Amino acid sequence: MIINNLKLIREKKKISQSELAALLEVSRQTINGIEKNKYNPSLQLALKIAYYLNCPLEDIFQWQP
Amino acid sequence: MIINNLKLIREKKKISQSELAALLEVSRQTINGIEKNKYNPSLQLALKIAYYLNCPLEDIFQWQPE
Repeated sequence: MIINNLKLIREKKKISQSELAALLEVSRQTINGIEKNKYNPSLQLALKIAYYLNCPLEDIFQWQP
Repeated sequence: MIINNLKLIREKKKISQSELAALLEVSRQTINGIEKNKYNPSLQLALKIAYYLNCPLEDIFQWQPE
C-alpha cells in the first residue's frame, strides 16, 4: 503493498495533524504513524480520513498487486 | 457503521463467491462473512476488492457519517 499519500494530501489542504486527529477522535500520534506508514488504519478509520479530507479513499491509500 | 454493497456488485458481475475468493486469495468464508455483515474487511482486503471490481471503493463500502 500500500502506497500512502495522507501527509501530502493533508498538507495540500493546510489541515494540521491535530485538527484531523480531533475530527477523527484519535491521537495525533496515530495520524502521524499512519502518515509515516508505520501501520494501517482499520477500514472504518480509513473511510473517516477520506471523509474529513474530502477525497476518495484511493487518493490516499493505494494498493497495487 | 459501514454499509456494504459487495453481494449486489459481485452478483451483478456474475462472479461467484468462490471465484472472488480465488482472485483475492482469501477464503469463501471471508467473502460470505463480509456480505452477511459479520465484520468489515481490512483496509488491504477492501482495496483489493475495489481494485478488481473496478469501481471506487466507496461504491462498495460506505461509512455512515457520525
